[PDB]
Amino acid sequence: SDEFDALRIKWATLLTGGPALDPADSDIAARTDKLAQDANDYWEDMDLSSSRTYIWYALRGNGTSDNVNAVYERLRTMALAATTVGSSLYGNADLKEDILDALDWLYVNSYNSTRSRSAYNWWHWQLGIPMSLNDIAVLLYDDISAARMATYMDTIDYFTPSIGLTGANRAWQAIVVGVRAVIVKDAVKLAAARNGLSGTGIFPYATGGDGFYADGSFVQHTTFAYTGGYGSSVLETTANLMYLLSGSTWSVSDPNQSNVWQWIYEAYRPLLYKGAMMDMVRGREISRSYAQDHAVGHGIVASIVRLAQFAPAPHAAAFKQIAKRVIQEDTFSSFYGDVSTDTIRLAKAIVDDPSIAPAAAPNLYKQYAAMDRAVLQRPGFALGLALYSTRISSYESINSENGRGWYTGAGATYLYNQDLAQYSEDYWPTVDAYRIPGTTVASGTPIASGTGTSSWTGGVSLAGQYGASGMDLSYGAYNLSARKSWFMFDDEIVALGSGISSTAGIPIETVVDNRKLNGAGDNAWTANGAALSTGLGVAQTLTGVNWVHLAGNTADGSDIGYYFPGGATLQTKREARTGTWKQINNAPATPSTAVTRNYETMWIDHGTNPSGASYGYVLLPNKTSAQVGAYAADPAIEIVVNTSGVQSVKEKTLGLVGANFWTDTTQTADLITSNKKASVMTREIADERLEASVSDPTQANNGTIAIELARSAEGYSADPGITVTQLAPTIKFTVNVNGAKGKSFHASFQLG
Repeated sequence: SDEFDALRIKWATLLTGGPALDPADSDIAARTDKLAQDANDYWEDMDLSSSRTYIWYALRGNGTSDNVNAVYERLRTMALAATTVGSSLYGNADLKEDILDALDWLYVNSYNSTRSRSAYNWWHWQLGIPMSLNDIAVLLYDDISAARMATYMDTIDYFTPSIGLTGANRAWQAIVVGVRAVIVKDAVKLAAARNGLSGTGIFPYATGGDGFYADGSFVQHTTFAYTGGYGSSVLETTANLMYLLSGSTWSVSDPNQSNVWQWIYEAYRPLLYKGAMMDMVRGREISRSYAQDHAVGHGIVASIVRLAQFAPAPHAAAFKQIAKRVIQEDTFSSFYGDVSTDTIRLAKAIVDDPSIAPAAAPNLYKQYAAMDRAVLQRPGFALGLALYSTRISSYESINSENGRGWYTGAGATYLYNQDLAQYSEDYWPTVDAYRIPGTTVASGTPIASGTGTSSWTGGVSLAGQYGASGMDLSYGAYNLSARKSWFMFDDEIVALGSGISSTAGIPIETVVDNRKLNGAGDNAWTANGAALSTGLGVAQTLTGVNWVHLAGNTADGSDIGYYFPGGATLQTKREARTGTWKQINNAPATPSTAVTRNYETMWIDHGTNPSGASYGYVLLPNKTSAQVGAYAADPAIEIVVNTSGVQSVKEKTLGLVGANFWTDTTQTADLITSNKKASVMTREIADERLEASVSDPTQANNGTIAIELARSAEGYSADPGITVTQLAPTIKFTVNVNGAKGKSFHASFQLG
């Protein structure tokens, strides 16, 4: 036995759970049960005749990369069923041989070096297939002759001999070259796989393009927020590869590997809510039925569990605590139900260890300036905000996926509460894609996939506790512009809209919300203290509305209140919507089954061709009908301004004042004066201190932002980049935002 052999066995256990798998474990047993079932099902449908022209009639098409890739995945599952302790097919020599015969047939008639490396779809030929093939080779290594292995490994080397791509693609390349290097025992290729992780979009922080950013963002495909899609893939692969190499001659030594720990704390943690990975960072993947938010979240936790196996202190311990929290938090879907057999073994060990306490839940406001995203995490809820700009695209739709993703990143608000299933259970193929919560659009009209012409997108963070975001709207597909802002407080999210103008000749609307209701669609709801009808198929306008309360799908923790300063007229409808995943993901393997879900949808009609139209509402998570009325009796927020020049909100109780300045002209909002485009938030503690945070959301000001605060200070301290020129009678300072990339600068002033 050599070191390569030890690595192959290490990878093998990562795929099978190892020889120590406990058949007595309820979840493990079920996993090995399905595995054998799915294996027998496929094995049962195989054409074993030597005169065969396909392995599975359903997947015939030696040239259709999609079908071929699916054939190898099936063979991988069958190989797993024949090598996982506890499986009723474990050690089945007849199965093992039928798998190897299929591989030889695929080699001769489909996957070999006679094909173009860049033939559609390149991803299948260079990555997808090789990843499945390497696993089969490791699992059935001992039953593979030198002649057979050559045809398998030579082919993979032809398609992917090296690593030179970015992010997930680069990591995928690394794992392909790496596992093969272990199989054929090539120290040079294995060294190269390890080095691949030090490249673009992986360990080193990116300041542009694909990769992880210092502020926690992750981008893939140049301009798309992807922490939860391609981001999940890069984490999974990076984690698996690092674990494999750890402690060996090729163990990762690059010092930047410590960045991986930060990805967990800053890139993934803030975007997870009780097991769900927010859809706003999953790109076109929201259109995949097998990857709804909780299933993706489980995958993220699986990687964290993987890292906990080799990461150094105190990260390994923190990782275990995070995983334990999320596993206990997710009462929607069992974590063990959709992760590898080995993950189950490793996870249970963490959950069953009493010395490991679940980590605390995140509580903060975070601005992901690099990917036009923002998030608020609090006890009982989380709010995700998705924007786009000249830097980040509206939405991605390629390979026939996410066809209706139009407004998923156009000032879209996502509220997470005790109704963990809100965005799962076929939300995406049924929700009205033209009415994404929080957005302003031309009724029933789509927009194009691409970056916008406006740079003002982003926001400010006040010591990571509170914050405000804004997006300068101006669609390219049709005429519509507006200033949209969001102010995040403790349990109030205020949305303001101004300067809403259009010459499109299409009715303009702003979606207050659009929530999936219970199976009967009879969720109780109230307006101004009066109960509203709960029947499905009913449309109704609510005029002079001061507030609305909508009971959630859970007895407690999922109610939502809506307050309208100055009153409003709401257009609403409660209906059952049918659809299929095939409609938003035209892939043949996509389930065509029809599904029906119920929704309560509310929006404000701005009319056709508005000019300077506006809106203002307050989202009130987890308040009962009585509490919403109470709030309306003495609202805690006050709109300071809502013009096209400045939008500001004040929260008296907390002493908070947020203000988004849209032009490069001197303007004032309450105590705040700014000479340029900026996002600002101050917190005042009567006669004690005045805190202030400022950012240049445009990421294009190469000079400064001149701020003045209407208070007299005694002293101060400030982040470098801020220069104070006056404390009394008023506060004056400039913020050097040159190359700041949307970050927030903080200062604290001592008051007299």
